[PDB]
Amino acid sequence: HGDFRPRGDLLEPCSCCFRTGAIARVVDGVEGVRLAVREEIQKGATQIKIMASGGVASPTDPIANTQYSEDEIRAIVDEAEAANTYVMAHAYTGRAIARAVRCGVRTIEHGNLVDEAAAKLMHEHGAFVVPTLVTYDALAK
Amino acid sequence: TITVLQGGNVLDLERGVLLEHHHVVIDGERIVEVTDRPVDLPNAQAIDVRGKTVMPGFIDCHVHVLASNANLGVNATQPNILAAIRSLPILDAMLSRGFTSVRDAGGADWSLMQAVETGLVSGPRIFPSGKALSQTGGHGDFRPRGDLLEPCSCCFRTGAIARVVDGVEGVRLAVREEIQKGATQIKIMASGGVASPTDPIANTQYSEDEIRAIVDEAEAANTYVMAHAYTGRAIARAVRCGVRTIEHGNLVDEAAAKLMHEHGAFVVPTLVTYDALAKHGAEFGMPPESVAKVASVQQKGRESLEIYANAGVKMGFGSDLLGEMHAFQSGEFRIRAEVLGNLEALRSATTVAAEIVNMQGQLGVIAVGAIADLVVLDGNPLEDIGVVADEGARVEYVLQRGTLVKRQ
Amino acid sequence: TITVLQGGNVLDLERGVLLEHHHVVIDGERIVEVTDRPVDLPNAQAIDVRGKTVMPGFIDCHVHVLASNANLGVNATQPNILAAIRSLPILDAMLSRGFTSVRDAGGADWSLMQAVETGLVSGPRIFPSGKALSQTGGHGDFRPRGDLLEPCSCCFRTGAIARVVDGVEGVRLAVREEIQKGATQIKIMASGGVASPTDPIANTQYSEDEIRAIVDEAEAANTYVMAHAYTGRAIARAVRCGVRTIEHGNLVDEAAAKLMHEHGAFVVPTLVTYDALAKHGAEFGMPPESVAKVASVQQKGRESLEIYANAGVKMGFGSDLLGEMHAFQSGEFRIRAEVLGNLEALRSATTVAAEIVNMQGQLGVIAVGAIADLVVLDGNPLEDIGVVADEGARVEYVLQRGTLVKRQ
Amino acid sequence: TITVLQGGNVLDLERGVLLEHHHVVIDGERIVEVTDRPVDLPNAQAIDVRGKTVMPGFIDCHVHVLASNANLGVNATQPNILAAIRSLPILDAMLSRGFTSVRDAGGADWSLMQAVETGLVSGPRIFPSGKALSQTGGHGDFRPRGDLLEPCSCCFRTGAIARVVDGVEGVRLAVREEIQKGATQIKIMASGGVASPTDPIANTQYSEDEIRAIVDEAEAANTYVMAHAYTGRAIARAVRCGVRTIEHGNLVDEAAAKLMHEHGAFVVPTLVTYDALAKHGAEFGMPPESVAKVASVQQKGRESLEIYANAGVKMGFGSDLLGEMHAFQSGEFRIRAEVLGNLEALRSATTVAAEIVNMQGQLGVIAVGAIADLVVLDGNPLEDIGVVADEGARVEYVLQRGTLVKRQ
Ligand SMILES: CP(=O)(O)N1CCC[C@H]1C(=O)O
Ligand SMILES: CP(=O)(O)N1CCC[C@H]1C(=O)O
Ligand SMILES: CP(=O)(O)N1CCC[C@H]1C(=O)O
Ligand SMILES: CP(=O)(O)N1CCC[C@H]1C(=O)O
Ligand SMILES: [Zn+2]
Ligand SMILES: [Zn+2]
Ligand SMILES: [Zn+2]
Ligand SMILES: [Zn+2]
Ligand SMILES: [Zn+2]
Ligand SMILES: [Zn+2]
Ligand SMILES: [Zn+2]
Repeated sequence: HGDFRPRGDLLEPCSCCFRTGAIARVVDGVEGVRLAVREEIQKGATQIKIMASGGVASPTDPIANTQYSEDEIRAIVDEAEAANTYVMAHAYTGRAIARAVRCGVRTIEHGNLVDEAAAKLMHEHGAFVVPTLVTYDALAK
Repeated sequence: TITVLQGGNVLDLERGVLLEHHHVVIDGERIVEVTDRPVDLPNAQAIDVRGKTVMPGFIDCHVHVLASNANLGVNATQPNILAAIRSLPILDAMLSRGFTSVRDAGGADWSLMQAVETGLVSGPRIFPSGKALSQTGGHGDFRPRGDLLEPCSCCFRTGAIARVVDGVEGVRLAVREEIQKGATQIKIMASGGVASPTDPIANTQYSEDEIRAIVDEAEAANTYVMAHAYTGRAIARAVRCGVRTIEHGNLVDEAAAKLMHEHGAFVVPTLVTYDALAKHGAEFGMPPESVAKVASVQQKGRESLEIYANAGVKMGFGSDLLGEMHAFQSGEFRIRAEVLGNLEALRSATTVAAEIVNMQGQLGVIAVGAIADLVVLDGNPLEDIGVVADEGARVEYVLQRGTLVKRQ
Repeated sequence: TITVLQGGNVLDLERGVLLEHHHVVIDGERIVEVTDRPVDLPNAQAIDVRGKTVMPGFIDCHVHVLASNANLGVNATQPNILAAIRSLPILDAMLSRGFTSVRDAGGADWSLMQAVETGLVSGPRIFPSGKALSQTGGHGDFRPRGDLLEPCSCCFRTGAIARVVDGVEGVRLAVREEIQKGATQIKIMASGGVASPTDPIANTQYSEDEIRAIVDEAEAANTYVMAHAYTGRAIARAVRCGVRTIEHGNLVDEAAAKLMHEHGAFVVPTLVTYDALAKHGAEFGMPPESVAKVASVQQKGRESLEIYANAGVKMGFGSDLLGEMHAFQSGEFRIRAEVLGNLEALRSATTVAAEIVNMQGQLGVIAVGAIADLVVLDGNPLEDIGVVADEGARVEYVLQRGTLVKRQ
Repeated sequence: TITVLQGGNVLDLERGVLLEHHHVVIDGERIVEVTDRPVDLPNAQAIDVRGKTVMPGFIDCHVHVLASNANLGVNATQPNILAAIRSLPILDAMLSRGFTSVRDAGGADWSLMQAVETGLVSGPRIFPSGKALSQTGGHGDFRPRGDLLEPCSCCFRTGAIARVVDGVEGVRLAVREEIQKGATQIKIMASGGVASPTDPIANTQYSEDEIRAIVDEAEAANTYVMAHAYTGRAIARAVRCGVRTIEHGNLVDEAAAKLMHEHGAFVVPTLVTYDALAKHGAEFGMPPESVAKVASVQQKGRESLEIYANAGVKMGFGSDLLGEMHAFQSGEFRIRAEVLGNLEALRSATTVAAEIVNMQGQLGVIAVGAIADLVVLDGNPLEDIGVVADEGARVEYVLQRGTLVKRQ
C-alpha cells in the first residue's frame, strides 16, 4: 500500500526516505523492518505506522488481501514497544485486522470491513480504531 | 450482443452424458440460457450446431507459452522481442486446438495476459506465474557446472522461465515482486528435474522454511502455489508445507498420494511431454544428459495416474511441451483416457481444471452465469477421445468470451 | 524461382520518365532484366501490370516503429512484451503503404530486423539505430524536473527510443555496445527537441568531444552517425564534427546548408509529423508544453526545403510519426511535392534514400542487379502525387526481395 | 487589468535624472506609458504617488536565500523541511526592502522559483543556480580535516549551498544535472574563500579544463557561468576560460580588470557581508578561523571598486549576507555610493544588474514594454542614498509584475 510504482517494472527506490513528499517507504524482511523501525525512531517518530492490508490510493493491491508476514509485524511491534511506543496499522477486512491485533498492534486505521468477530478481538486485546469515513465520501465525489 | 448456438448436443460433465438438441444462449460474454425448448430469437445471431457436440473450451494447467525451443537454457538467452514474437504462433495453435484458457507455468507474464484480453493478440486466456522460483543450482538454474556469476538478468530475460532465489526473506521478496508484476499464482521448483544441467531427479529443492514462506505470501494475496515435484519424498514435504497443486508427480507412492487427498491438493500430470522427449528429445536441440534423465520418469507416468485415481487426488490437464513439440498438445487427452476413460480425461481439462484456476462455476461448464468459452465438436468425445486428440481435426467453432474466434 | 511483371510503366528516376510497356524480370530476390521486347516467359510466373506504374519500394529514412503512442515518456515505461506486440500493426501498415525499407531512428534493435528478414514478422526491412544516444537532460532524457535517479533500465526497456549516456568514454562504450547489439547506424541527439519536456529546441546537446568520439567509433565500424538537430548553429557543429545525416533540420540558415554541401552531408526533414501534431497534439495524449513547442518548428519547415535545394543538399524521405498518427506516413509525399515537385518528392523515397542507407546500387532503383523491392502503382505519380500520398490508396502490389507481400 | 501610478517622480537611469509628476500606466504585468500628459482613467485603478520617487525594483546579483545561519557547515546539515521553512522570512524581508529580483548563488532550486512566481510564497523573483560547483576540499567542501567518506547527499540536503564535483567528465555531467533541475545560471568556486574549513583565499580551485567544460555546457543551454574568485591570479584564469561574472573579486590588480573589460566580464562585489562578519562573525556561530580569514578581504574591498571603475569593468549589486545578517542587505547601496557616487550605486541594482541576468529592457528600467517591477521611494535617492539604505526605511509601495505586493 506504500508502494506506488506501476505494474511496469521494479528498480530500487532508495529515494523513499529522501523524498519529503512520500508518505511511505518500502521495506521487507524481519531484520529489514527492525532496522526500519530503529531508523524511524532515531529520526524522531512518536509512533510507528505500518500498512497491514491492501487499500485504495495504491495501484497494484486489492483491499481484500493482507500485507506483511506475522514475523514481520511482531518484529515491528516489539521494536516499537522497546522504544516505549506502539504500532498503528492500516487494515480494512476483518481477516487483516485480526492478525495485526494478534501480533500486538494498538491502533487500527480505517477498519471499514470488520465483522463482529474481529471487533470482539479488539475489545479483548485493548486495541483502538481510527475510522476515517469523510475521505471516502470525498474521493467518491 | 446476443448470440444463439442452436440444436447442438451440450456436454454435461457432472452427469456424464450429452444433452442433445439443447440451445446455448449467449449475451455479451456470458451464458444466459441452456434449454431444449423452441427458443425465441428476435435480434439474435445464430449458428447451426445440430448434430455436433457443444462443450466448454479446454483449460491447460501447465504450459510454457514462451518456450519457443526445447533448450530452456538457450531459450532464456534469446533477445526479448524475438522471444515474444515466437510465442504468437504457439498461442494461436493452442486456441485452434481448442484451448481457451491456459495456465503458464513460468515464462509468460501480465503483458501477455493483457495482449490476449484486449484483443491485441490471438490466443487463450493466460493465468501467468511470471518467472518460476528456483533455488541455486536448482531446476530453474540453467548455469552449467562451470562457474557461478550473478544473473541479475533472470528478471530481465523475457525468454527465461525461472528466476534464482534463495533464502526465507529472499523468496518472500520474490513472491511480492511477482504478485505486483501481476502473476495469478506462484510457481516453485521443489525437486530436481529433466531439463536442467546440474541436478538429479531424486533430490529435493528448497527448505521447508523457504516453502512455508512462499505459501504464506501467496495466500496473503488470495492465491496459491504450484510446485514442480517428482518423488513421493519431495511431494509430501511440499504438500505438508501447503502447496495447492503438484506439477508432474510421476514417481509417487500411495502414502504421498494419501497425504495429497487429505490435504486437498491437486495434481497436474504432464505425460505427453515425456513421450515427445522420448522420440524427438536430442533431435530438437536438447542436451544429452537431460534426455538421459527423461527415460527414468516416463516409465512410472501411467502407473502414477492409477495411484492418483485410487487415492482420489484430483487431476488437471497439463501438456508442458517445449518448442516445435507444442504440436503434440492435444495428445495428452488420449493418454489420460487410455488409463482413466475419456469421461475422466475430459474432466481433466474442463471441470477440475477450472477448480484449479479458482473459476469453479465461472469456467469449464455450460451453465447459466458462466463465461462463454465454448467449443463445437464434430463427433462425441465420450465415444471417441480421438475427436479431441487429433490436433483439433474435428473442432470447427471456438468461442471465447462470447465472440467466435476460430472458424475451420 | 523466376517472376515476370509484364507491360509495366517503369519509373526511371535519374532520366525522370515513365518507360511504358517495359517488363521487369525477377530471379529470386534480384532484378535480372528490364526490357520492352516480348520476354520469353516459359516456367516463369507472371503478374499483368499493363497500364500501371512500376517503381522502386519506398525508403522512409526516419521512423519510430516502437513508438506505439504519442507520449514517448510513457512509451518507454510500457512492458517489454506489450511494446514489441504494438509495433507489429505499425510495421504491417508501413509495408502496405509501399515502404519496403525503413531506417529506424531509435527503439528497434536487431531482433526486429531478423523478425522481418526471417519472415516471422511482416513489414519493411529495418535499418535499426538501436537506442538513440542522448545526454543528461537531453532529448532522450524523459525524466521529470523533480529529481534524478539512475536508469540502468535505459537499455532494458524495449519501448525506449533512447538511452542516457554522458562522457567521452561513456559515449564511446555506448557506441561499441550498440554496434555489437546489431545496429546498422548510430543515432544521437545533437540539439534540443520537441517531445522531451526539459530542453528548448534552440540549445545544443553533447560537447564536440563527445560527438567526434561517436562519429569515429561509427566510422571504425564501417557506418555513420545520424543526428537530430534543429537550429543552423547545432547543425553546423554536428556536420563539422563529421555526422553524415541531419534529421529534421527545420531552422537552418543558408550558411549552415552551404557547409552541408561542402561536407557531403544529407538531410532527412520530417514535415508530416508537425502538421499532425498541429491538429492532434495534446489530442493524442502529448504533454501541453511539447504541443506549445510544435507550433514553431513547422513554420520554417517548407521554407527549409528551398534552402537545402538552393545549397544542393541531398534530401531523404522521413515521417517521424508517433502512435495512431502513423497512418499519415504517405502524406509527406504530398507536402514535399508542393515545394519541390513530384520527381524530387519521389527521389526522397528512392534514389537519395538508398544512398543514405548505403545501398546505392542495391535499392531504390529498377536496374539489372538490384534487389526486387517493387511497388505496382495505379496511375502516374509524376503527373499526380495523389496516387502515392492518399494513405497508399493506389498501390495494388508490393514485392519485397522477389516475393509478393501485399495485394490490394 | 490596468493600474495607474500618478504624479510620481520617475527615475531615468541612463540620463541620470528625476522626471517629476510623470505618470506610469500599467497593464497586466507590463508598463505601457511613461508620460507627464494628464491621465485618462475610465476603468483604471489609481495609486497616489505625489512627490515620491518612482524607480525600478532592485536586483541583487548574489544572495543566499537558504542560508538560515552563518555557519554553512551546520546550515548544510539541517533537515530538508526546516531548511526550506527558515528561508521564507529571509525572502519576505528582501522583497519588503525593495528587492524584486534576486540571483541566488547556491542553495535555491527551481521549486522556490516556482513558489514565488505562482504566488505560493511572498518574495522576489529568483534566478536559481541550483548548487554551487566545488572541487574536493574546495570552498564548497564543508568536511573538516578528519577523513573523507563519499557524499551523494550533496544534492539531497536542501540546505547545502554547494555540491562537490571533480574531473572534466564530472563537471560536464554536473552542469547537465543542474540545468535540467531548472537552474538559470551556473555557480562555481574558482578559488578559496572565507566560510570553508580547508582552503586559504590565495589558492585557485578547478583546473582550466574543468572550468572550460562548465562554461561550454552552460553556453550550450544558452546561459553563463558565475565564479567565486578573489585574487587577480584566480580571476584572470577564470576569465580566459570564459566565465561571464565574477563574484566578490576583492583582491584584483588592474591587469586583471583590463582583461575583464576586454572579455566583457562583469563583477558582483559583495562588500557588505565582510563588514557584518567583522563585528558579528564570531558572534553568530561561524567558526573563528573563518573570522580570522575575513581580516584581509575587507581591506582592499573598497579599493577594488575604483579599479573596476577605472578599467571600465561593469559592476553589479551583491549582498551575500548569511543568516540573521540578512537585515544588513541595503547597506551595500551606501557603501558603494561613498566610493562611486549614488547614481552609480543605483545603476548597480537596476540597469547593470538587468544585463547580468540577461533581462536588459525587461527589468531594472522604467520604459514602454518593461515588466512592472516598481518601488515607491519616499524622498530622492539621487540626493540622499539613505532613503534606500536604511533597511528600507523609506519605501512604502512595491509592485511586482503588475500587482502590488507591499504597503508601508
Ligand atoms: C493515505 P491512506 O493510504 O490512509 N488512504 C487515502 C484514502 C484512503 C486510504 C487508502 O488509500 O486506503
Ligand atoms: C521446465 P519443466 O520442469 O516444466 N519440464 C519440461 C519437460 C519436463 C519437465 C522437466 O524438466 O522435468
Ligand atoms: C521522436 P523525435 O524526438 O524525433 N520527434 C517527435 C516529433 C518531432 C521530434 C522532436 O521531438 O524534436
Ligand atoms: C559562501 P560565499 O563564497 O558566498 N561567502 C560567504 C561570505 C563571504 C564569501 C566567502 O566565504 O568568501
Ligand atoms: Zn491508510
Ligand atoms: Zn516442472
Ligand atoms: Zn513446466
Ligand atoms: Zn528527433
Ligand atoms: Zn525521430
Ligand atoms: Zn555567495
Ligand atoms: Zn563566493
